[PDB]
Amino acid sequence: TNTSGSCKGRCFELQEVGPPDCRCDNLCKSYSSCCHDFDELCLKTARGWECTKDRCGEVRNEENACHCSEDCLSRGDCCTNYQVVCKGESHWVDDDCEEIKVPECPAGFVRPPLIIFSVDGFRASYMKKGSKVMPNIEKLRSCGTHAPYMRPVYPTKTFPNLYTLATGLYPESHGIVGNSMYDPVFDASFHLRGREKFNHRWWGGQPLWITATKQGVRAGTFFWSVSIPHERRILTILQWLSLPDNERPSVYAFYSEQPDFSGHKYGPFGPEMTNPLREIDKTVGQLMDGLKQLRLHRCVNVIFVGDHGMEDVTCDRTEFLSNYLTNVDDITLVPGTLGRIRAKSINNSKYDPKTIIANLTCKKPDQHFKPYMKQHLPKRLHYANNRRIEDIHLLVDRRWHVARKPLDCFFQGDHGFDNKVNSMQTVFVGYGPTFKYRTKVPPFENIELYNVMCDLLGLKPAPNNGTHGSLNHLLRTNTFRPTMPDEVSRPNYPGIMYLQSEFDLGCTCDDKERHLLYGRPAVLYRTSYDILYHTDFESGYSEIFLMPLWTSYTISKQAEVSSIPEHLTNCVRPDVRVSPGFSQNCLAYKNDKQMSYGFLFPPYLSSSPEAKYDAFLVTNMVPMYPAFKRVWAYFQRVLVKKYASERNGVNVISGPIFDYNYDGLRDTEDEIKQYVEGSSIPVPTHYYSIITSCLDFTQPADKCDGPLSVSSFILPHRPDNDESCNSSEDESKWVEELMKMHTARVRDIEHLTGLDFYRKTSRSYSEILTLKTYLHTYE
Ligand SMILES: *[C@@H]1O[C@H](CO)[C@@H](O[C@@H]2O[C@H](CO)[C@@H](O[C@@H]3O[C@H](CO[C@H]4O[C@H](CO[C@H]5O[C@H](CO)[C@@H](O)[C@H](O)[C@@H]5O[C@H]5O[C@H](CO)[C@@H](O)[C@H](O)[C@@H]5O)[C@@H](O)[C@H](O[C@H]5O[C@H](CO)[C@@H](O)[C@H](O)[C@@H]5O[C@H]5O[C@H](CO)[C@@H](O)[C@H](O)[C@@H]5O)[C@@H]4O)[C@@H](O)[C@H](O[C@H]4O[C@H](CO)[C@@H](O)[C@H](O)[C@@H]4O)[C@@H]3O)[C@H](O)[C@H]2NC(C)=O)[C@H](O)[C@H]1NC(C)=O
Ligand SMILES: CC(=O)N1CCc2nc(NC3Cc4ccccc4C3)ncc2C1
Ligand SMILES: *[C@@H]1O[C@H](CO)[C@@H](O)[C@H](O)[C@H]1NC(C)=O
Ligand SMILES: [Cl-]
Ligand SMILES: [Zn+2]
Ligand SMILES: [Zn+2]
Ligand SMILES: [Zn+2]
Repeated sequence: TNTSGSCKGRCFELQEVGPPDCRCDNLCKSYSSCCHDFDELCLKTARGWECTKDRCGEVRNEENACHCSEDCLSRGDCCTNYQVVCKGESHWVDDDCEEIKVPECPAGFVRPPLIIFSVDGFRASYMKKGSKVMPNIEKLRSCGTHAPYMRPVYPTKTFPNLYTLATGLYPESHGIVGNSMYDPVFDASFHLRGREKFNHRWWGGQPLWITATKQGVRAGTFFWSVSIPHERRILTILQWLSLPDNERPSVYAFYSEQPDFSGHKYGPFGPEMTNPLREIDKTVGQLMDGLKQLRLHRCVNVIFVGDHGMEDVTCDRTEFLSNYLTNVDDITLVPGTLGRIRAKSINNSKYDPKTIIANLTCKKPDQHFKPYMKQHLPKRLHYANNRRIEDIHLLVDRRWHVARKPLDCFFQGDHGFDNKVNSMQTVFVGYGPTFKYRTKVPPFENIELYNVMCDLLGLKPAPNNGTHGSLNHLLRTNTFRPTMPDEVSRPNYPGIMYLQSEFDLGCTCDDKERHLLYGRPAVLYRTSYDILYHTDFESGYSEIFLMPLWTSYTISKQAEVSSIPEHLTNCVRPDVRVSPGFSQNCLAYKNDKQMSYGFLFPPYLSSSPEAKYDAFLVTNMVPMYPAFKRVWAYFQRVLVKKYASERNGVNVISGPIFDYNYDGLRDTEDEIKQYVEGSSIPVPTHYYSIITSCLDFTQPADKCDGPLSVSSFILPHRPDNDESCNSSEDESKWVEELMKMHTARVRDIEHLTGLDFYRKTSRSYSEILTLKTYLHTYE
């Protein structure tokens, strides 16, 4: 810890120095390890950040913050407006857009550098609403590649999102699950302010700067000390870009605390928000003028990205737990835009999580939060598989806060809500030689950017949650060539091999090209399964799970909906293609006083009364709680036809999911913790459906030319409907709302089932990857 060393010729050095030697890098202040003369040498402020006519051609002065002398360009330390003020050049923003067909890099550069320009709390709508006061940002957006919005991860907080951006991982995977955290194993607490956040034990996965370095690509600093002004951060980046070939980094990051800091105080659209936006734009202009005078403005790839948005949240819109609970002082609450509940540690044996959940469940007619046990949270959130995530979670309504008591105005804005909320959406602009020219791309999730960033730098990405190749349509070149995964298990195609009389399943029945549009799903794990054909549907029957892994069927715009005849209500027929030993039985359901069953292919949509008998095959049967049957029957009887009629037919792929450890991955048979009473029949934790049709709705789903359109859900298989506060009413008043909350990507279903969809289409694989990452938000 020898502070007696000097920073002379070491200001913002890139090589990290360990003890005893003192540091001169930007993180030295944060770790309290700077050399005595760091602030004096490295953080000059004299005469500001802009050149003036009088300073042009000046004699170099060490005291100045930046220089206006003739040697400044070669030294890489001019003020960013030098050539404009002194050499009569124009500002980058005043030039017309010229396509960058190839990188125009100075000799010596191996690849175009990447500059990640990150802005905190920069909401998607600021692009259009603030465009008139942001001309530099408007030029980047209009002449580069932009998305109308980028979806952040849940929680829509800073640390979980910036760390997702760096790693391509969900917060539950990288460990930064919140701005405030408590690890029970460490018995320590992570906070926005404190020295505990500096410990490396909290930060999982592999961030971009580590990915780069491990592959021999030099990485600049991503985290900046708060005391370093934005102008100095920009000048430091430009100085590093002026270094010799063998020392020059290829990846850089800038960070701005704004517009977030002002957003919290004045709300997202507070009149006070114009100044911070003008400021961020001025900083962009400085970077761009700075790159132009270094002849790098047509060589560097720039990413303008946000971490989350900002909502209108006041203290009048606060919900108090003291209005629901008796023991509010006996609980710890992570409050605000989300809620995480923990018991207070000492002499609190009467603490019951079930009582806290029951007392927070549908108590006020206009209640502005909903409690959940973390494993019951919508799967799309990926917010469960981490010990730092408390079991009790409160999903708070947009514009609302949760607090313990009136004890605990100042703020007009906040963020942290569900990542599907409009106000939480952020920005994405890609500008440079590798991005497309004047191109708009569809919205995407920030988990996807890490792979793009690796691709832009020629790196092999570490394993992450992005879908590599899903964002190829953003790039002019340097595209990753994705390949479909190899199918592990081949299917069996059984014929009639069993006699009806061989089946003693305790079942009774008064029975005396079109449906698989995109090829069969590929099974990517080792298992035994049969493909079963029928007039109205096709399935992939699992011998181990004793039910289909998938069921595929097409419903045309004009399909007729029929009812289950009175005499077929309890009909279950044996399937002569599957062994009685590899079949389910009715006696297990009769003996399970809490479990009933349902069917994957809906009997309501049979093409004829004769065809309807196939829907009652024991091989189309799945276990279902009576409460869930209310949801499933309404989906099958009413909603599938509604979608077919609205989308000009639909192709449906339904099936079970098993995720007992809530890690978002397919369970192995040993991970299943519930079976139908005294049977080998596993109980699914969820049920899915993938509903596909033609993007061009003038074309029927079964005769589609061009892109596809999809919507999917992962419904929780619950023994009650406590999640839905109106569940006592008719299903037409609550089932659809439930389903919209549990909307999913095809990719989320793929991880949970070990299946690979859309293997046989007329579309490019890159386009199919984009389709698999699509989330239908209803927002
Ligand atoms: C989102 O994408 C994620 C990434 O792919 C998916 O998460 C992965 O899931 C799998 C399966 O669950 C899991 O695999 C297991 O790994 C076990 C060992 O785990 C430790 O090591 C890995 C790898 O470390 C390497 O990488 C890191 C940087 O990322 C580096 O620091 C290491 O030094 C090491 O380097 C080597 O690789 C890198 C490239 O990655 C090279 O650059 C380098 O040169 C080296 O070659 C770590 O990632 C794990 O990290 C977890 O734990 C630490 C400490 O607690 C946390 O800080 C960290 O945040 C992370 O925590 C999260 O995951 C754990 C589970 O791992 C959760 O419990 C937790 O709640 C968090 O969610 C570990 O330190 C291995 O034993 C195991 O083996 C089993 O299966 C095999 C069959 O293959 C059997 O033979 C065995 O008997 C075992 O049963 C298995 O391979 C990955 O570890 C996990 N990765 C991460 C980052 O979480 C995720 O599923 C996906 N999400 C969805 C929904 O799809
Ligand atoms: C002052 C303040 O609120 N914080 C929290 C976030 C932060 N982030 C960065 N760099 C970021 C980290 C990162 C991660 C990915 C991509 C770009 C960047 C720049 N630097 C400092 C700070 C400090
Ligand atoms: C739950 O509500 C009941 C009835 O209002 C009350 O008796 C009980 O103490 C409450 N429990 C908690 C833990 O808040
Ligand atoms: Cl938090
Ligand atoms: Zn933030
Ligand atoms: Zn904030
Ligand atoms: Zn699992």
